[PDB]
Amino acid sequence: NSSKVLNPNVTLPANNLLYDEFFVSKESKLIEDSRNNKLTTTSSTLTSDQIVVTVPQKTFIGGVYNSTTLDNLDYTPISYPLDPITVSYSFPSDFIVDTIERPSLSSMRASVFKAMRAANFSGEQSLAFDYNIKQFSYYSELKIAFGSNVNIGKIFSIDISGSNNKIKRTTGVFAKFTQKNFTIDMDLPADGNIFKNNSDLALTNGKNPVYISSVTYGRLGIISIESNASYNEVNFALKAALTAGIVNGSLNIDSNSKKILEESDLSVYLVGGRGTDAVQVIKGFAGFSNFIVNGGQFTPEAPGVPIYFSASHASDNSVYYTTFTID
Ligand SMILES: [Ca+2]
Ligand code: NA
Repeated sequence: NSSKVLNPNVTLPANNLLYDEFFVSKESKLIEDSRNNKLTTTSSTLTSDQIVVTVPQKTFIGGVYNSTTLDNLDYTPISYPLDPITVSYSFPSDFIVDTIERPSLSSMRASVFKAMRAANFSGEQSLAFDYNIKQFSYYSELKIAFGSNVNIGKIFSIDISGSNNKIKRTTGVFAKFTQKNFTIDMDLPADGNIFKNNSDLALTNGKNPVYISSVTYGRLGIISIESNASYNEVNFALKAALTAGIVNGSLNIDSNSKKILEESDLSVYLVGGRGTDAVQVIKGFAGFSNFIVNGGQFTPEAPGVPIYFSASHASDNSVYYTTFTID
């Protein structure tokens, strides 16, 4: 009859939307190999189809939400029954397929455990973090790292309304850094309509339904640094932390870089920290260091958590995205 999609366009007060620098780890490269074997990206316009997890209990493959309710963390569900889904797990060294009869958080967890147990693993996990680094001046620019128009002030419990959106120190740097275990991808619906009773699609008119069609597991951080050191000094120090050796539980970072980060105003949004399924926001280098140091091997019992996801429109199965623009 007709397919309507709503894909947000968000203007940011940045001069550039693309990361200044980035590093891709072997494991993340190999996962994409497995995905492929089996977008506008300019400084002034950037399409984002990856959304960092903000509501862990609702972020499971096959979940269906009103797309206009994601940015404020409401995630209003659309609860009509779904057809069973077919999902593929792309690992660094394997590709595993499963069927989930009734998409739910518990069903995803059970499927993940089964896939982790079945998967072939080759060589040793390197534990290197991927990282993506960008200078910033306004806290709203961190929406880039989250991949969507989230409320940065509420996530980080900071007042950035009005003139407080601007950093107070000389230099601002943020980064997104990840250790990826695997990516789950949902097959397109067999009959073109995710709903078990296809006529329920028409009942979702006006509810802007999107379904979670890809979920990546691992651990993730988004760090914000405000410092009176220079961009090059902060950026070097940040990379030194992210790439430092870990010896008997100690981050073997050079002393000057540690001092820069300790002296800075440093917050990290963490998904997949040890012990918790919740997201955490920490302040200070010590908590950042602890997260890096304890980022260990993935196992079936400790597979990480959902760290980011993609969604698709139920009307036509196209990918849901945010377009970021400058000015
Ligand atoms: Ca159907
Ligand atoms: Na390094």
